[PDB]
Amino acid sequence: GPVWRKHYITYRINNYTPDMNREDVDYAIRKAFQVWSNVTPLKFSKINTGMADILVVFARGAHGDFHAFDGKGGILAHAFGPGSGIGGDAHFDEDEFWTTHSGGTNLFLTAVHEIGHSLGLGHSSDPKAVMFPTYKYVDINTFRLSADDIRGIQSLYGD
Ligand SMILES: CCOc1ccc(-c2ccc(C(=O)C[C@H](CCN3C(=O)c4ccccc4C3=O)C(=O)O)cc2)cc1
Ligand SMILES: [Ca+2]
Ligand SMILES: [Ca+2]
Ligand SMILES: [Ca+2]
Ligand SMILES: [Zn+2]
Ligand SMILES: [Zn+2]
Repeated sequence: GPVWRKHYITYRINNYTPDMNREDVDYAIRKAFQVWSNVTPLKFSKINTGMADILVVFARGAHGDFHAFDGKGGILAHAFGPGSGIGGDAHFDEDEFWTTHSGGTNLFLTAVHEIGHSLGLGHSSDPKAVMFPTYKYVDINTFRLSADDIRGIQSLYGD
């Protein structure tokens, strides 16, 4: 339902999981945003200080937003749809072991999914869609949004 009422969107990574190298975390997030900017008019800018539309945070259990994480497994992360304050923010359960590839929960793939929510997309029934409600691992270098994912994000932002 909610949508960002602009095309220039900013994000900021509040903290970094010790699971990965700082650079790998920044890259995974940057790449996830580009997945969406590539098929819409949306342009994402990363800020290292100041307010951002989308705040990326790694945390375990209760972290202040009333939706406490649940330990290893189960919910891996969560995000809030477009809106002020908490709206748009993407949180990742530190109790998961974040990885660049298959050695655990893939940050890149998870981020693409969560940012979809940050942009206003809900869950699809299409098993091929990244917005499908259940996590799935695939070779990150050959990852591609499904036609359903594209249709959904373009009906919201065009292009
Ligand atoms: C080719 C790769 O395909 C993939 C497809 C799906 C996923 C994937 C990644 C993470 C998760 C989760 O951690 C579960 C998490 C649950 C909470 N959660 C939300 O934040 C949310 C926002 C908007 C609508 C519904 C929900 C919702 O149920 C949630 O649904 O965000 C679930 C699925 C990862 C990769
Ligand atoms: Ca969890
Ligand atoms: Ca926000
Ligand atoms: Ca961790
Ligand atoms: Zn949270
Ligand atoms: Zn989801």
